[PDB]
Parts: sequence; structure tokens; C-alpha cells
Amino acid sequence: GLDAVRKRPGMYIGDTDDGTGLHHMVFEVVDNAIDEALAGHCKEIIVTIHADNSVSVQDDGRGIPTGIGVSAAEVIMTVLHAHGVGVSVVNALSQKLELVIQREGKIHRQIYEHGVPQAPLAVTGETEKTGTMVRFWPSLETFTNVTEFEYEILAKRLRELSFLNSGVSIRLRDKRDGKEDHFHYE
Ligand SMILES: CO[C@@H]1[C@@H](OC(=O)c2ccc(C)[nH]2)[C@@H](O)[C@H](Oc2ccc3c(O)c(NC(=O)c4ccc(O)c(CC=C(C)C)c4)c(=O)oc3c2Cl)OC1(C)C
Repeated sequence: GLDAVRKRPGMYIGDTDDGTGLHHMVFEVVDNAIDEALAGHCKEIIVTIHADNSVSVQDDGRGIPTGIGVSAAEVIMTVLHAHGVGVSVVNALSQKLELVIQREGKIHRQIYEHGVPQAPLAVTGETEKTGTMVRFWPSLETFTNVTEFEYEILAKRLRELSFLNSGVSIRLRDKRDGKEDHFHYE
């Protein structure tokens, strides 16, 4: 797993030099979010392009199962297959990834670096909401040439996903210039 995806990134995520793979990192995370909506638990997904060239995806689904050794969420984030290659591949190809889960009345947080957790999933507070939030900074040792996220590419796929999932609200936000969109087609 981990190490092997790192050694041959292209085979799993696509062209690492023309931007195809870069944007598909985002799509893989969104697809995971889409599932929680297809399951009948998620109603709105928010995708954000931060000014430090990172992307975050948040939803209001159940939240990735926590609790145990390692929590079920850590297994999902670090074990290959524990088009959809998983967040585990996205995590291994990110120089930094931030994971936040709201489930069973608690706020859980964890940081990853090139797929390795700096520490175990920790509880940092109470909450009465549920949902998952993943924010990742693409590894510049893997991705070359096109290294910055393009809004139009994201907007194009997010719209098609909206039409194929009538009912789920999808919002796109660019913090680099204030652009924003809301897809909710019929
Ligand atoms: C990357 O994660 C994805 C999710 O991505 C996301 O939700 C996601 C990623 C990024 C963003 C913003 N959203 C989403 O694809 C999808 O979600 C599921 C898919 C199935 C279940 C499920 O059967 C439940 N039933 C339980 O009783 C339960 C309780 C304890 C427990 O140990 C397990 C087994 C553990 C796992 C991980 C299935 C199940 C439940 O409670 O929750 C689930 C969730 Cl949250 O699959 C993941 C593998 C967990």
C-alpha cells in the first residue's frame, strides 16, 4: 500500500504532470462524500479551494466510524482499498492532510503527513452535529508542472455530479478571489 502508491503515483491517480491527477485527488474525496448522500445521510457537500493551494471537502453525513489499537477511521485513511481509489491514496499523495469528524457527540481531529499520522485520532471537544471534513495539501514531490487547482475544472465535474444526484446540495468556493457556486439541479 502506502509506499507502493508513492513509488508509482501515476498508476493510481493519473497523469501527475498535466493536472489530470491533481484534480482527481479532489474528485476521489468528493465521491466518498457523494456516497454518504446516496446512503440517505448527507444533504449538502461543501468544496473549498483555500489560498494556500489546498482543498477541503465537508459534508453532513454520519461521519467516518471512530473508536477502536487504531480507530476504524485510521484504517480507512491508511490501508489501500480497506475509478474510486479511495481517500487512502489521496492521503499518501498529500504532503499534509487534515481530518475532522463529528460523530457520537464529539469532535475528532488528526493530522497526516505523506500518509503517516503524526498522532492517534484525538478527541478535542463536544458537538451535537455529525459529518466529515478532509483538507489536503498536494505533495509537490509527486505533482509537477500544473500544481495549482483550477476552479473551472472543479465546477465542471461538480455540476455533472449535481445532475446525477438530484436532491444533494453542492457548493463550490474559491477563497483566492471570492468565486462561489451552488449546484442543485432539479
Ligand atoms: C472515507 O470514508 C468513507 C466515507 O467517506 C466520507 O463520508 C467522507 C470522506 C470525505 C468527506 C467529506 N466525507 C463514505 O464514503 C463511506 O461512509 C460510510 C460507509 C458505511 C458506514 C456504515 O456501514 C455504518 N454502520 C455502522 O454501524 C458502523 C459502526 C462502526 C463501524 O466500525 C463500522 C465499520 C467501519 C467502516 C469504516 C465502514 C460501521 C456507519 O455508521 O457509517 C458508515 C460510513 Cl460513514 O465509507 C467510508 C469508507 C467510511
